[PDB]
Amino acid sequence: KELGLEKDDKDAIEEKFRERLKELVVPKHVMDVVDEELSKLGLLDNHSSEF
Amino acid sequence: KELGLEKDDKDAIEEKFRERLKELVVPKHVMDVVDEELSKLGLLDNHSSEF
Repeated sequence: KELGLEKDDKDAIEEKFRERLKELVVPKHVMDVVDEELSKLGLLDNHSSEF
Repeated sequence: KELGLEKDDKDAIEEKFRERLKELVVPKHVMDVVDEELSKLGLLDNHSSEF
């Protein structure tokens, strides 16, 4: 975990879409809406069907 | 040294999958899809129903 697998987070998915968001001027409407599901998705377990 | 045992993990399964893929030439599309899903499999528990 600390040395080998230093990954396992949505931050890869997140951050790649953020590379999109930089060019894609998202509306403030959607910068606000997105991060809520983002925070929920970060809370959720890797294996829940809800996740 | 603290693991021992055979590689009786999903990488056995990934390895049959990937040599499979080594013969047939996939589009990079399906390549990246199978790879990211492959890692997600590897995170998944060895016994979970979703696994």
